Amino acid sequence: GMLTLIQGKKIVNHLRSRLAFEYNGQLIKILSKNIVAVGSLRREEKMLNDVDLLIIVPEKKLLKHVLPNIRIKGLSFSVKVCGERKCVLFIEWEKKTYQLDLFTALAEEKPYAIFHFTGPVSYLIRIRAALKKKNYKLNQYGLFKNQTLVPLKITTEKELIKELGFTYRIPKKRL
DNA sequence: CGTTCTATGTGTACTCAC
DNA sequence: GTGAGTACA
DNA sequence: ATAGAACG
Ligand SMILES: Nc1nc2c(ncn2[C@H]2C[C@H](O)[C@@H](COP(=O)(O)OP(=O)(O)OP(=O)(O)O)O2)c(=O)[nH]1
Ligand SMILES: [Mn+2]
Ligand SMILES: [Mn+2]
Repeated sequence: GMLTLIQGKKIVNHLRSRLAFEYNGQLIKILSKNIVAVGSLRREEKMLNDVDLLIIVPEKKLLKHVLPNIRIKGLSFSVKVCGERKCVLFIEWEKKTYQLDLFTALAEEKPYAIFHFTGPVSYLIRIRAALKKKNYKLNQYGLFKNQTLVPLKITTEKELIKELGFTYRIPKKRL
């Protein structure tokens, strides 16, 4: 069920105004500023296996509800797997079935989440390997030295990459 | 000593014993 | 409930 | 990125 970069962007553009979740009866819309395209789509690969969306949820209490009660106005989908942090959907788009992957992160995690979910995997592996040799650990939630969050005065992914000590490259060029 | 090749990470969701 | 183990972000 | 191993 493969698709083009253009089809990818069409769908993401369509979902951007339509994602919401049920929170104890009421239907809360997810805001565009908290929807970030990730994976191969953000890396502008000509062909994609799926669409990967990162949702930034504004508080920890809400994690229990967003993905497990995710809603998409006017589009039929089925749920393959679903937990608080990762959700996989099969959506119907123009009489065709496409795979939509949803992930979640808290605001304090945004740049780590983006850095992780942008990929590619081989780039994650090598960046992390390097940090391990200097006794740091990195993941989707933060940077670490001996079980402790390194507080970093940074907001964007670019700021994080440069803080970590690596060449910043646009997603297309990461490898 | 230099060139080149190779290997490498960290966490989530689900299922199935006991 | 906990923990082993697979599949896979 | 980086470091070890095989090769020159
Ligand atoms: N596949 C995979 N992805 C990971 C892993 N760790 C972090 N990720 C992140 C980086 C990936 O780009 C992102 C989405 O995974 P996908 O498997 O959808 O791959 P991606 O979109 O790069 O390419 P594709 O979907 O294959 O066109 O999740 C991992 O171990 N495996
Ligand atoms: Mn993908
Ligand atoms: Mn994916």
